This record gives sequence, C-alpha cells and structure tokens, in this order.
Amino acid sequence: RLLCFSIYVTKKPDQSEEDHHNHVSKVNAPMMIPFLKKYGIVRYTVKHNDAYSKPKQAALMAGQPEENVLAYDTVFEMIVKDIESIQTMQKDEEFLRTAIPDLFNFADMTRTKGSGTWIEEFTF
Amino acid sequence: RLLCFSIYVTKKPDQSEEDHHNHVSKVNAPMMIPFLKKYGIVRYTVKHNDAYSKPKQAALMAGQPEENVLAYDTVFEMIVKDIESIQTMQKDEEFLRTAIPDLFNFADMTRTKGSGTWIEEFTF
Ligand SMILES: Cc1ccc2c(c1)[C@@]1(CC1(Cl)Cl)C(=O)N2
Ligand SMILES: Cc1ccc2c(c1)[C@@]1(CC1(Cl)Cl)C(=O)N2
Repeated sequence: RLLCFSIYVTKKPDQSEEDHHNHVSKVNAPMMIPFLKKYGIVRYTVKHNDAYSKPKQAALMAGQPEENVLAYDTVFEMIVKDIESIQTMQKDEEFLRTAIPDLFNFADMTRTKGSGTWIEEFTF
Repeated sequence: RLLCFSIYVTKKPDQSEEDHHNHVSKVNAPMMIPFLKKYGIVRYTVKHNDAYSKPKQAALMAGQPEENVLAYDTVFEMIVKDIESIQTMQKDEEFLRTAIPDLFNFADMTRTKGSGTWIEEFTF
C-alpha cells in the first residue's frame, strides 16, 4: 500500500494569488524536485485554487452550499512507499535551509492543515 | 492544464470503519471504473484514513494541533482534461441508478465537501 501526505496551504497574508501561484510553480517546485527524487517519493502533485480553476470549481459544485467548498490556495500531495522517506527528507540539513525558509515566502504558516492516508490509484 | 475534482467523504453514521473502507474499495471502485474509463478520466485516486494509516498520519503530523489534521474517512480525486467529462458522467442515466444510490451505502450525504483545482504532476 502506498501512502499519501497531503498539505493544505493558505497563502501568505496579503500576497496576491498570482504571486502565490507563480512562486509555488516556478520557485518552490524546482527547489523541491531534487529532494523528492533523492528520498524516493513516487508522485508529487500540486493543486491550485485560483482564478483559472474557480469557474470550473463553481460548475462542479453548483447547487452545493458555499461552506462545502474547500478554500485552500494550494494543496501538495506526496505519495511514498513509507513515511520514513518523508521524515528523512524533512530533517535533511539542506532541506532545513532551502524548503523550510521558502515556506514563509508563500504560506501563512499559522494555518497549514495536513493528512496522511493510504491510497489506491487507477489510470486508464 | 489538467483539472482535479476532489471529494471529501465522511462515512455513513454508525457504519464501522472496516465496513466503510471495504465497501469503498471492493464495491464502489469496480462500479465507478467503467464510467471513469468511458468519460475519459485520466487518473482516479482513493485516499483512506483508517486504522492502517492513522499511526502514519500521527507520525507525519507530530507536534501539530489536532485541529490541523483532516478527518475525512475517504477522499476521491478525479483528474480530467475538462470538467465536461465529469458533468457528462454524473448525468449518465446508468450513473444515476448505480453510483448515486451506492453513495447512501457508505457516505454521510449531509456532510460531503469538494473542490476543483488545476494541477501540476511529477513522477520519478
Ligand atoms: C506548507 C508547509 C507546512 C508545513 C510543512 C511543510 C510545508 C513541509 C516542507 C514540507 Cl512540504 Cl514536507 C514540512 O516539513 N512541513
Ligand atoms: C460522496 C459524493 C458526494 C457527491 C457526489 C458524489 C459523491 C458523486 C458521484 C461522484 Cl463521486 Cl462524481 C456526485 O455526482 N456527487
């Protein structure tokens, strides 16, 4: 069974949506990919809730109460064979001086939520 | 850009965790796969929050406030090229007499949350 670590991010207060998503896509992602490769992450997915997606979400959620729509700006998902892969990555001294400080440039670090699940995957 | 429809499920009241996850994995999934194939869904992921994953989640979320942990029993994610793929699936008359009724046998249908996002994916 593969596992999934999900991180639900609220953007940095008073950062623009454009600036948030550009930072996430263009800076955070290349900074993280080497670590994810090194530590054996199987799949990494970045989900964006912005002006592009919002009409699509409004269509999918038509007829739903607004409170039943998730508000997070960005959601990151890391799929791994074992959580030791993630914990080892997180304590890597390079990670501590690259990825950790970078969080403060895009996330409201008072508000992050997370989960850990086991998954089933299907492709067609 | 691919899109992701995420569905956050709370189990049916008083249904056991074991009964919930067995139903989702063994019954709902084979019922959904034909529709997902037909309507051109690219990837379908089912995330489980149960006795197997919970010690793994507790380790990943060590030092986090309990309120910062997502509590959904099951999370479904459908990745598509366009939301019309999903909307057409959902109105398929076969879907209406198979997948829709089956929801009541595993989900608390007063409480489902959802989102629609645009995604970036990386494999290693
Ligand atoms: C937004 C965010 C909040 C908390 C944590 C992270 C991001 C990390 C770097 C990853 Cl993504 Cl693993 C972590 O170690 N904890
Ligand atoms: C738990 C749940 C709640 C609402 C909806 C669904 C599941 C569906 C069948 C899918 Cl998964 Cl597309 C739908 O049409 N709306």
